Amino acid sequence: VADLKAFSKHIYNAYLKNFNMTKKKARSILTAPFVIHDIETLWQAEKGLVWGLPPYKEISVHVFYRCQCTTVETVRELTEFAKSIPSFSSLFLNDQVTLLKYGVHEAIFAMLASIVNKDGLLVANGSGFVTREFLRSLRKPFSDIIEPKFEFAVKFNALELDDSDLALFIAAIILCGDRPGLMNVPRVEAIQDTILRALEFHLQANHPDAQYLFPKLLQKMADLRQLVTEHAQMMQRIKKTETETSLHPLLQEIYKD
Amino acid sequence: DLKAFSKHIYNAYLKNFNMTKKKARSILTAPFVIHDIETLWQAEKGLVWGLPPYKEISVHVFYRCQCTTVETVRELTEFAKSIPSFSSLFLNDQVTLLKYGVHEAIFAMLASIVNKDGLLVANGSGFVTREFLRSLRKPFSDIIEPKFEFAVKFNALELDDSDLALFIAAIILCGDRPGLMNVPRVEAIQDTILRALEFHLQANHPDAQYLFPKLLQKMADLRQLVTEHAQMMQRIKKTETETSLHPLLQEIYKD
Ligand SMILES: O=C(Nc1ccccc1C(=O)O)c1cccc(S(=O)(=O)N2CCc3ccccc3C2)c1
Ligand SMILES: O=C(Nc1ccccc1C(=O)O)c1cccc(S(=O)(=O)N2CCc3ccccc3C2)c1
Repeated sequence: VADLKAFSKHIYNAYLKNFNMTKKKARSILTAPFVIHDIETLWQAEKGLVWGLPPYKEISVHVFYRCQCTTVETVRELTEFAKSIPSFSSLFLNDQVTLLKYGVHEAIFAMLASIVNKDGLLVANGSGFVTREFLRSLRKPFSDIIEPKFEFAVKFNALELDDSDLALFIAAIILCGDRPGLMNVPRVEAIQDTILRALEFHLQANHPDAQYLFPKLLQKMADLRQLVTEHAQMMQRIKKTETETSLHPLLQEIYKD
Repeated sequence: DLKAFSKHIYNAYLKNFNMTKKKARSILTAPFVIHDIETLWQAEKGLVWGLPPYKEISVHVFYRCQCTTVETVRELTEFAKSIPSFSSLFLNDQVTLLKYGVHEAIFAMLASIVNKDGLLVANGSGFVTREFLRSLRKPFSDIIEPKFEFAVKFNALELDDSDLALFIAAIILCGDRPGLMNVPRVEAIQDTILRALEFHLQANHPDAQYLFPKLLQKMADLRQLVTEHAQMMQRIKKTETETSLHPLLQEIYKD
């Protein structure tokens, strides 16, 4: 219980040091950003009011490129976050990459819930708010990509986790010993079990009255697996049917499996 | 900007490697001499030094080479990370560079702990004789011999630690590695290292002609060396099935 109070605080610092957008910062904004709800307001957002990119093609593809850019920026933040966990950094560099490779999207979808409400999501570091309605209005198969992440984000936010809960949840997602090609599995498993025990102790103190919060959270991790799988499946469809669209090499690398 | 860069790398080098060429040369000019089974046994029992379960002598030496190789991969990983431009690459690119670079780097650094007669082991405490390494049974005797051949020809160039620092950095930040994600960037960093190395060789070795191009040729030689090493490790994995290879080395010899 004592080594676990310490551990949790250490991770919460790695979290606060490395992510530009916390749930605390986001909730206070969501309760002014510039609302992007159509082409005119998107054009206005670009021209200064909110914001290099691959050459212009069309609006649904443009949004698709901005999602990729945001995804990459978050992979960096997550990379720096993980490295800030001493036990992570003491793994072999090839194992670090394996964990990140299979972990990042699950983590990204987990953190998305922080910047989301029923109506849309905060973009460009809180400067803008893209409406969910506008994202459904994009042509197929681009409209299909973001919609399930929303569905998930609403159900997730109902658990009312704060940044210190998320810190440990994210760390658990990344330091997960079931990843294929993992070199030193027992070690990764050991570190995970510590994170999970820490998370669980932390949930008791931080949420005294919330029942079943820990097992519900574990189920959320299973859900994120299904989410990422379904994401990968859709990116295959874009790579095949939308050959004119281009995918950032780092995402190509991740989606490869 | 190149005087600065070189000094920065020389610090990463001195901070990260336990055995420099200066430290080695002064020892090689007392370590405990391992030249046979009795002196190997004596070296183990305290006089010099977990491992995989005992099998036989040629395999034991083979396990100690693996252990040393792994420890150096760590030192090299920390060394490279100590280059800001390296650390600013994507983590998957860092791993690619290290994957294909380390063995070339290891064989380059080996020359520092080697003379005609043998090599310094266990952080300078011991000296294993070349003769004893030839005396090991096949295919284990074949593994180390070419690295020696290379190390003698290499030491003739009389490089100091500050030359090696930049040479190693060049070996690692090499943009010709397969599966490299951001090639132009890696190439840009390399060219800086190579320009630095070249400027540094003029100042550090005013009279040595053709030292820079000869060094470039040494990098091509190391490629051939590593290729031939990989080929031999395939033979041990296939014919010596009872022998075990460290998982990290299994990863590197794969592709
Ligand atoms: O909707 C989003 N962003 C935007 C939407 C509209 C306009 C601008 C942006 C932006 O973030 O710049 C948005 C943000 C964060 C996350 C997401 S997502 O739906 O979780 N995302 C992550 C993985 C991924 C990988 C490849 C392609 C698309 C995606 C989609 C969307
Ligand atoms: O000769 C050496 N080591 C020893 C030999 C005898 C006894 C002890 C040691 C020791 O290093 O402790 C030795 C040291 C450092 C390097 C080398 S090596 O020949 O460059 N080495 C590196 C790659 C590799 C990978 C897998 C298997 C073998 C090898 C061969 C040998």
